Amino acid sequence: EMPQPKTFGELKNLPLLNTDKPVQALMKIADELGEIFKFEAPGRVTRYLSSQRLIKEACDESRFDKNLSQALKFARDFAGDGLVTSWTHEKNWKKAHNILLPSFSQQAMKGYHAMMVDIAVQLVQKWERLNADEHIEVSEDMTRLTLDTIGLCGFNYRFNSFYRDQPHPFIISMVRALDEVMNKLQRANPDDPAYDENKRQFQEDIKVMNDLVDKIIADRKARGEQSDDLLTQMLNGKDPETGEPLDDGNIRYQIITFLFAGHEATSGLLSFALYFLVKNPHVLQKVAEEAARVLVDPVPSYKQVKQLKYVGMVLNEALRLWPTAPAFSLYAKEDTVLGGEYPLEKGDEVMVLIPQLHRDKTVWGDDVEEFRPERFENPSAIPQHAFKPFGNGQRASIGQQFALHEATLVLGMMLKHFDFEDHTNYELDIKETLSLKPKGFVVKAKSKKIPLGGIPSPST
Amino acid sequence: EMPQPKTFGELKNLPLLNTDKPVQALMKIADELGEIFKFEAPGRVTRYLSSQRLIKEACDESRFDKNLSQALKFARDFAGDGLVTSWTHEKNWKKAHNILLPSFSQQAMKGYHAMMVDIAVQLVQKWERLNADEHIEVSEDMTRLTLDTIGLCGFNYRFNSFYRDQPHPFIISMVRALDEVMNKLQRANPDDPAYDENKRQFQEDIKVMNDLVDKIIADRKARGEQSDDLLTQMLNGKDPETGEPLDDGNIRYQIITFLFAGHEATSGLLSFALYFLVKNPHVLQKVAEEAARVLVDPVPSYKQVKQLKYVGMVLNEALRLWPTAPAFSLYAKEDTVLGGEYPLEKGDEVMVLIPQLHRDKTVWGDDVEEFRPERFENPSAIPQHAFKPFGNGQRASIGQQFALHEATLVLGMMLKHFDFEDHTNYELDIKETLSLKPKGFVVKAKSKKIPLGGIPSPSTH
Amino acid sequence: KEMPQPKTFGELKNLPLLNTDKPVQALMKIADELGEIFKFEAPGRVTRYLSSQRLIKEACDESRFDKNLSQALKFARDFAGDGLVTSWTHEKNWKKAHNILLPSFSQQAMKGYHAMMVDIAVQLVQKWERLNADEHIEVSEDMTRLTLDTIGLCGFNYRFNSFYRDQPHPFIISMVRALDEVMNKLQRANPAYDENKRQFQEDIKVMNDLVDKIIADRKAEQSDDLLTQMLNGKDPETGEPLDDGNIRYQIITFLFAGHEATSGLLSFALYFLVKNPHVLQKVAEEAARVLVDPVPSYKQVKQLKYVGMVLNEALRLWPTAPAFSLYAKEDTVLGGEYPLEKGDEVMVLIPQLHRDKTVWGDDVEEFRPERFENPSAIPQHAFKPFGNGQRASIGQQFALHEATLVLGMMLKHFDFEDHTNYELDIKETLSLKPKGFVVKAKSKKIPLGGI
Ligand code: HEM
Ligand code: HEM
Ligand code: HEM
Repeated sequence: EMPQPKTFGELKNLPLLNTDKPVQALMKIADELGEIFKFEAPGRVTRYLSSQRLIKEACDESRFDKNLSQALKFARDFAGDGLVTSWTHEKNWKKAHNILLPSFSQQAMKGYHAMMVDIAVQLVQKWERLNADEHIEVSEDMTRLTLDTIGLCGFNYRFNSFYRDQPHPFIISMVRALDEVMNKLQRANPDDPAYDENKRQFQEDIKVMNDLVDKIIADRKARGEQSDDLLTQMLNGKDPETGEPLDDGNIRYQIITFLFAGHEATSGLLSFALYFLVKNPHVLQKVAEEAARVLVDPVPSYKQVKQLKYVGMVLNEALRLWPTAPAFSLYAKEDTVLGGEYPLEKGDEVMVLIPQLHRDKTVWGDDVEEFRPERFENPSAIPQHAFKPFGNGQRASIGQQFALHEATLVLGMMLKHFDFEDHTNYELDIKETLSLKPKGFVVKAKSKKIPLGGIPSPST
Repeated sequence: EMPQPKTFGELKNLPLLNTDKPVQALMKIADELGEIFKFEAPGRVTRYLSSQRLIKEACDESRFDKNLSQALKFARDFAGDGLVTSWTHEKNWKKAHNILLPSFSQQAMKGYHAMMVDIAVQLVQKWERLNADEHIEVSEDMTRLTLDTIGLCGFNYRFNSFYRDQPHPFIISMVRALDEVMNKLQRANPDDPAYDENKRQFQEDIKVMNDLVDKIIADRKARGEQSDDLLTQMLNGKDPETGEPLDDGNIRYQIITFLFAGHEATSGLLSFALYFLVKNPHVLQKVAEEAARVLVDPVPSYKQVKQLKYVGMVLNEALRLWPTAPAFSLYAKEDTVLGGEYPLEKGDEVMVLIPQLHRDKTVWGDDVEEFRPERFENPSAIPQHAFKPFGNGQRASIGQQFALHEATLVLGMMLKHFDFEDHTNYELDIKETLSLKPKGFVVKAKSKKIPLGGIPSPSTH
Repeated sequence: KEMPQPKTFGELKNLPLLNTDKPVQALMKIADELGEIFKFEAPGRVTRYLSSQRLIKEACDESRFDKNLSQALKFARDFAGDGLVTSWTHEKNWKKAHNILLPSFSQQAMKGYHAMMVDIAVQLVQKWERLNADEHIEVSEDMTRLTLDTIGLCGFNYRFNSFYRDQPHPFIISMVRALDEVMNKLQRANPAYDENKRQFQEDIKVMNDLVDKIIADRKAEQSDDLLTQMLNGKDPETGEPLDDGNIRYQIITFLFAGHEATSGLLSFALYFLVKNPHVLQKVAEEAARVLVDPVPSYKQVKQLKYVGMVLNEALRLWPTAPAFSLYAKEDTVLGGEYPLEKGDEVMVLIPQLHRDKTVWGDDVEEFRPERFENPSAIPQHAFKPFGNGQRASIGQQFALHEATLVLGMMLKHFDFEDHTNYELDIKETLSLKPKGFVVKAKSKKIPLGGI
């Protein structure tokens, strides 16, 4: 039968995930045990998949469907039946999926671009205005950007994260709420009243999110619709098949969903990308060279951002080593046998462990640990389902091209305007929060003295 | 601040004991961390003492009283407020203890002796009757003996375990009930539906125990009392302090208690004792000689058992290395400070780790891992609180003299009648069930062809 | 000099201290540590708990203070509405119902209730007479059967028939579950929780379904009782009767208040007797002497003086509706040292009042019905199991008559054995009841029913 990691009496495998770095623990277990292993808790079993061979079968949508893991179930407390936390079969999924998909089309992306630039220009300028002693808090600043961008592009709301030294009230609540969700996974006795304090913070944090989301609808029926964005679509889009728009309840869920999904992974990507570049200076130089070659105007155009092909590779290779939404969950639609060896009773759950897929030697070669954006040079070469940072099928990220457009534009501007220094020789430390993010990653920027508008850099 | 083993987030230390050898695990942790360490589980905290100097302070009854371990608290589900599972200040503790204590004194042993011999004879003739290729399964047989022995001596009930090749229906429930107790300890969230089958099985096995017990109690009050034994005392004895006898509810818990406590630990002792003899041939020889020197009659006399001095020393040394009831809990009566450095608030719990106390080199020498009965040649030399296989103070084992008489009788008889071969070269594997017992221990006996009670040895036909 | 106050836990304030299923007994332990008064805070609310006669005397001044709905009572409003228990003094339906309903709870009214009370009491004694020798009694379970059936019949001519059911009546499982839920709301910072409102809602429909059946069938009248008064009675002051919505509320209110506290009292009283044989001997002699006929009369029950004393003395130690709330009508100072602003709440902790030594002596924990021999020698506001003023129990005479007749009959017809050596364990459900109190009853073999 299936291998299984260390067991602990009545608790079975449960205590192994009672750590702050659970995905990383699972990665180490996949290394010991191979492509598939059973994971048991009291009353629950899942199987963890780490090989292209098996993950390919799981990605067959006639045999498997999206499952909501415990984390997604918990997240429903604030995100309800928004796109991320719905079952496929729930009415609001196909309904919302159909209405909002055109908001991440080709034509819609060109419309987000000028606003993306507005936030990116703020980041650059912040770093141009640091004093000589000061360093950069990479992950902190990348989060200021990814939020402000989804806020602005999607809902025409300005969080103004760069006008605040502490993160925005809304984003402190959201992260706390996400942390609480990570915690609930670790609680054997959630009834225990020692968690009453947590239960209270969660409920106040959810109230905060919901007050903003109400203030955002205030801005919009008040605005008199200059704007033409995701919110516009939420409110006025009618489902082709059902002919009705989303009701106000779902709309509130989707706004929250897009604010949480739209910033965190993308923020981890930028941080990791910057981390790999300082640790690989020849790769940094090749990126900086592309940025100077391509970004020849004071602000990047949409077409230019598409031309940054090597930056795209750097981003995909960062997503290869550390996908910032590192696992997703499936369930067998009907009885089925997997890999010709493992029967699954209908309803049984599997877990795609994406970092391990991306380290599967029988598809990426023996090179897997080395950061080499050049693997993505001829895309066609890479087998189907060997690379899945954005999930699978109809339940794949609706936010993919947006994330990649945002990250590419930003990273390109960064390397256009700064050289970077790993002044503390940082040792990688990966915090887990439903996402991966480097923790405590700091760098120093040396300005390349290049103007943003007509306005000169601090060469003044 | 105080040492503490590996932690697991919100589970704290709990998973370190989700093994089926938890006490042995605590011994390893003891060796790494020293004489005191803190142990946390969801919602509780105890501290594990392993040195004579700290334990000696915990055994001061003015400062510390018996605490119900998490194991005993669960045991109440079938043992109620019987003697083992009651708090000192529960009304039925003092009451039962006064009423029953004289039934367990050394004087009282003369009156159990014949019935002990009855069961011991059955063991010897079992082994006398094995075929040549067969072997003895030591723990399994010692359990048969010790259960049947307390059954008969205590309540005049014959389990007839030597008439069965798989244990009495009542035993299997009692063992399963005890396994569920073990498991209950391992759960972070009892009341999780995953455990609902376990809970329905506990209830059934508790019905089985109470079934038998109610039969006995009815058969006695109805069947007019030919015997004079524990149950007689329970039904007729009046507590001097109050003038009140025990109530039928509490009698049912007491019978269960004596059935459960009155065998497992004693069974382990004999099994370990035999193991140490077959691993130490010179000791085995000295024991076999005492046996043949002292046990001159066809069946042992009470006087004779008391003269098996070296056999006694052998048993104490087996208890020193592997005390078969290995831990007990205490709680601080008032605020106090342990060893001049550890403050304890009122009600803070400590655990005595007897296997580690019994290895405290400051108190025993460097010898500690070596099996020498001869340590016990001069009792006076052993320091106070160094040796505590039977617990402490007024909450120490009521069963002490019973156990030692049975084991002394039985081991003396085994060595008179047999030689013993470690034919598999057994590597010690210790099973844990709130007690310690050798697991998978087997030997072959070579009959000495000596008659028992006038019946020719069945190996000499 | 700040008011004493037990430990806080930040934003949850004092609330984690009452995360237990014995919260009143918890409050009692706190009043022992901090004394006659303390602040208690929870998110959004604050009271002060009063334990001394010195203060409670003042809190009972109706010109200075008025009944307050505690949080528990407020939650109860979902099913109890503006019924007599759950309504503010100033709500129109309080004084209105109060005036309409009061006469039908007078001592004179008791004569009329007596025959019905007997029909339930007889059923109790018979159940115990009809046990097989091995069997025992679950005291509080059987007392609830009696108290529920009694208010059902006296109040509404409705037969729950609880002694013909092995298991409690559907209505009363819902009611107990409704109360359990009110209890649980109390220990949540916020009432995520929508999930558990559904069960609460099913239980309230069940309660209402029965009430509506009772009211419809009565409108389509041989009976003359509470529901008759509610339906035909007019308020002298206003000249209008209660409306159908309030009547639904009053019935539910009488069913929940009319059975639980009366039941706890009877269990507690039996508990104190089996624990105090000299007192048991004494009641027994009275019951035997006064209850000369198989079926007791009103006259006879009034003559059970010592039984009455036994009941008050059990209410002293364990008053079964153990607290009530007041608010300050105007700015006032309490005890000449505690300023209170208008609107400020206090909570009378009755069990602690009842243990105040400056008023009761050093004797307070002992069970001594002879305390109540000379009732004029009891200071004012030292004894308050029935609340205070115009917002005091309308049910007080009903309960005591019912408990007096029943306890007297039990002692007439049985001897009782504390066969398990029961150790007191008190369960809270907005009330106090012994939990798992069992006894054995040896019949004195005196007939109730002919041959
Ligand atoms: C590096 C950036 C991102 C990564 C790695 C990422 C990854 C993923 C993954 C793995 C899923 C599927 C989860 C599952 O199977 O349960 C997903 C779903 C989703 N993503 Fe993202 N995402 C990113 C950026 C974004 C952005 C920027 C948005 C929105 C602006 C977004 C919105 C969503 C939504 C709405 C879904 C749910 C879609 C559905 O199942 O119908 N994502 N993403
Ligand atoms: C080698 C054999 C035995 C050992 C090592 C042993 C050990 C112990 C220990 C350590 C305790 C104290 C437990 C604690 O403090 O929580 C104890 C208590 C007890 N033992 Fe034993 N015992 C043995 C034999 C027996 C036998 C044969 C019986 C009955 C027939 C028995 C009955 C009891 C009882 C009733 C208690 C609880 C006494 C009280 O607290 O009043 N024991 N024993
Ligand atoms: C031992 C028996 C009883 C006790 C200890 C008891 C106790 C109390 C207490 C303390 C209050 C006042 C609560 C507050 O001020 O917030 C009260 C009010 C009340 N009681 Fe009782 N009671 C008993 C029996 C009964 C019975 C048998 C009934 C009905 C048949 C009843 C009906 C009521 C009602 C309706 C109120 C509220 C009336 C109003 O405030 O106008 N009680 N009771």
